[PDB]
Amino acid sequence: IQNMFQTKSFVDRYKYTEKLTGLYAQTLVDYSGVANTSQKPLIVLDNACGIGAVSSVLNHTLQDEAKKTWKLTCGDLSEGMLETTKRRLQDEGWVNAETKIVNALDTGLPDGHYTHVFVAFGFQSFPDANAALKECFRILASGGILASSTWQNFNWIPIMKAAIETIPGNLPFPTQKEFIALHNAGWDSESYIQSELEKLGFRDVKVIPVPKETSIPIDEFFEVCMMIIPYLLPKFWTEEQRESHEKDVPMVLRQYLQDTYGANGQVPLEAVALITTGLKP
Ligand SMILES: Nc1ncnc2c1ncn2[C@@H]1O[C@H](CSCC[C@H](N)C(=O)O)[C@@H](O)[C@H]1O
Repeated sequence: IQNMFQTKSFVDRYKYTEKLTGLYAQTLVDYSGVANTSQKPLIVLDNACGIGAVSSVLNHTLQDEAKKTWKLTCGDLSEGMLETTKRRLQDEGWVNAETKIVNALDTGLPDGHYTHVFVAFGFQSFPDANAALKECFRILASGGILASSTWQNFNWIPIMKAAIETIPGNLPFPTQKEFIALHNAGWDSESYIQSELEKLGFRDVKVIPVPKETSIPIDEFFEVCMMIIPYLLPKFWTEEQRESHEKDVPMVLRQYLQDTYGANGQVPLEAVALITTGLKP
């Protein structure tokens, strides 16, 4: 049995999906205070780092003096994700950085080691977010900061649903709220997040909704859809529906996007992410 995040097909399209998660990488780094903090040296984990969105921002945002003494660990469960991150580390010239297989549910990392742990769009992807959150608390030093981003709303699932509705068969498709809660519910709620962090002993917890709007060419948006739809069909369609229609999804998506946004058009991306910070005493 495969994990979706470890398949080459998924990793290879993730650069298009990073156009969506990357909307909040600068937000998360800047809201964490890592560029202004009194903690020194910086010991940073990019947890569930993907292809390195947060790590890339950190390397472009932090002072040279701070990078002389910091250590950055880019952690992920997926060997394929880390292979891509490692190429980016080399290409962008990150300093004092390393990739490492890190299971967010059981990191193997030391108690009280990190000044900062970033979890950019990980908690709604982990099998159990609470276990991952407890690990974050364990591995942070006194005074350490957890900074996370999670989805509250976004328009791309509704766009895909509208495309799917142009197929005969009245085919099911998740709502945004269903999609974001497939693994862990609650991470679209400020009050849930605050309560969960506080129950573990985090203090000074802040949860801020941040709206973003941009646009992406239809051909790049198509790749995002193609990365996600195949993992939803076994859950939302019957076997007969898949036999009848799965092969038609690419054409339907192309046609919907061209018809709606233009043959050389741009898809509006609109989202709200919750940007959470908490302090370990
Ligand atoms: N148990 C686990 N431990 C660590 N990473 C995990 C994990 N389960 C899934 N992941 C990783 O979680 C990531 C979610 S996508 C987010 C990637 C990146 N932080 C960004 O902002 O773009 C993927 O890279 C996936 O491989």
